[PDB]
Amino acid sequence: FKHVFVCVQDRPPGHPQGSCAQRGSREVFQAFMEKIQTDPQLFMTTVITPTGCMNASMMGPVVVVYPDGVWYGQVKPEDVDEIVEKHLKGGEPVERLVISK
Amino acid sequence: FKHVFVCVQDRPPGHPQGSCAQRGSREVFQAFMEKIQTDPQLFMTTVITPTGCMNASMMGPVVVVYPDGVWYGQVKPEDVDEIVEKHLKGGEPVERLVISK
Ligand code: FES
Ligand code: FES
Repeated sequence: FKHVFVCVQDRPPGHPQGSCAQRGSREVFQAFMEKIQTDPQLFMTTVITPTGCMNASMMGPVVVVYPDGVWYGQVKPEDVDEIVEKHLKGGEPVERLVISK
Repeated sequence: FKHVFVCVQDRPPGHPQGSCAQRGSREVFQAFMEKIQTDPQLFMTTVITPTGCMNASMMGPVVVVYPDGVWYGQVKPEDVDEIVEKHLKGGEPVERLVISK
């Protein structure tokens, strides 16, 4: 079982740190949701949860995978397939996007 | 390090499963936030994150603690202190409220 948390927080335009939604994170969340179901293997072992700010906004979109404890930053919708394949199915975090383990 | 996720999802009244917010979970979230921000031994090591539905709504309010992977249900605001003391600090999940590990 893996639990994927995607920050979907939006902020008003003057917020210094911006927001993950402004940086494309709702499209990230959507891309995870489109995968996790059109894939039987993902669907029965993976949960995708939208969240408010996880306090790393300037490095967003922020995606966290538990129980592994892998924090990703700068995630694009185009990166969701690699995270699904390599990490959620393969067990190997996508090193280039990691901001914390 | 502990990461607490509190479902704060609301739903319209016809939704069969209801919602964590209708079951008091925004007050649960607020209680966790107040506690962590005012406890010198948690404020540097604990994150409290609000979420959308985590697919256990009839057991709400749903609270999940990672990386432990402890799922709580039926959490009242009045139970937050016990979870903070016994689990977040003490390392012993509040057995009575656990719905999954
Ligand atoms: S808005 Fe996403 S981590 Fe702050
Ligand atoms: S509304 Fe909270 S788990 Fe579904």
